[PDB]
Amino acid sequence: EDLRLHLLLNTSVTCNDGSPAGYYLKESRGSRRWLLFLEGGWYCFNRENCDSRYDTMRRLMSSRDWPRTRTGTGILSSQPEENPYWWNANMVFIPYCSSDVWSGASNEYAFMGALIIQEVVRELLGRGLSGAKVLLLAGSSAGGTGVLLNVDRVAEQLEKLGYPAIQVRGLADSGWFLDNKQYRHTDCVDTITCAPTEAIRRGIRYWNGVVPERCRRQFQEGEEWNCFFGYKVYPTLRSPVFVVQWLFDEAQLTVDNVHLTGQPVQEGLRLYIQNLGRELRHTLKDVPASFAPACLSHEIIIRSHWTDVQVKGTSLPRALHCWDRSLHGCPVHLVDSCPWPHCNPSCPT
Ligand SMILES: *[C@@H]1O[C@H](CO)[C@@H](O)[C@H](O)[C@H]1NC(C)=O
Ligand SMILES: [Cl-]
Repeated sequence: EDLRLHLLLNTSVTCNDGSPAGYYLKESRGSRRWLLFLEGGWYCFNRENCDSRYDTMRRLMSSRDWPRTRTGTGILSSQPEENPYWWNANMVFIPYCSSDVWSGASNEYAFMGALIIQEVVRELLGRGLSGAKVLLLAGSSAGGTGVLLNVDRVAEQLEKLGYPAIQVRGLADSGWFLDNKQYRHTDCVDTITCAPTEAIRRGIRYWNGVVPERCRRQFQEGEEWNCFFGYKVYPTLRSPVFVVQWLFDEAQLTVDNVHLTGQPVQEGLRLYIQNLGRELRHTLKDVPASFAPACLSHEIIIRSHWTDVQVKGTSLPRALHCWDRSLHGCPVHLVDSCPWPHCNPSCPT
C-alpha cells in the first residue's frame, strides 16, 4: 500500500523541463478524509538561477526520475505507529517540480505550480474526492508557503465545480517566513545569499506567479510578493489553517545570511537570533491553531520522527487531532516561550 504515481492527463501542465507533472495517490475507501501534500525544496528566481538548480538538483525540475510508487511517511503514513490519528486517510503526495513556490501560472522553463494543483484537484474528483468531507491541503517548506497561496483557490474551485460539502483546510509546515533584513547584507547572487524580499520579487515576475485574490487586493498592483509572507497573507484567508513553524527555521537563517558553524556565537548574532524568535512568536500570537517549537530545524510533517517533538507536553499529531476536534484538555495553540534554539528538550538533531 504505497502511494501510486499518476501523471497528469493534460500533458500541457508540466514540470520545469516540459516533462508531465503528476501526483501519487493511496486510496482509502472507508475514509472521507483527504490529505494532499505539497512537496517543498527552495525555488529559482531567474534563468541563471534555474540553470544552476538544473545542474545540482535536476530531480526538482522534472518528472523523469519519479518512481511509480512511494511509501507514505509522517502524516502520509498508513502505519498508526507513525501517524496515529490520520493513518486511514486518502493520501496524496504532489511532487515539487516547478521551482516557483507553487505559484506559477505561465526552450524556456515552464512554471506551472498553481496550475498543477488546480489540475490534481480536478482529477482527484474522479478518483473519490467527490465524496470527501475534509480536504487538508498540507505542505512543507516551499510547499508550506504553497498551502497559503493556494488553499482558498482550492476551496473556490470545489465550490465552483459543485462540491460544497468538502471542507477545505490548510496545514502549512516551515512555510511561515519574515521578510526581514539579513544579519549582514549580501548581493542577491545565489538562492542562499538572497534576501527573502528580493528572491520573491524577482521570482514572481519570472514565474507569472499568482497569489490569493484577497491578498492580491491588499497590496498595490505589482506588489504581490507580500502575499508570500505568512503573517501578511494569513488574515486574508477564509479556510482554517494550522501553522507549524520552528521558531528558528534553518531556511529563514539561511536567507538571513546566518551561517552557524559549531563555534561560540558572537554578540551581534545572539541578539539577531533571539530577536528572530521574538518576532516570530509575535506573528503567531494571532494564529489560533499553531505549533511552534523553539528548535533550529526545517520541515517536520512528513518525517517519520514527527511524533516525537512536544510543546508544553503535547505532541504535534495530538495538536492536529485537537484542531480536528475544535473544527467539528486538548490545546491547539502551542508556542514555545523559551528564547534560544534547543531550549526545548524534544528538538530533533
Ligand atoms: C490543458 O492545460 C493547458 C495549460 O495550462 C491549458 O491552457 C488548456 O486549456 C488545458 N486543456 C484542457 C482541455 O483543459
Ligand atoms: Cl495504478
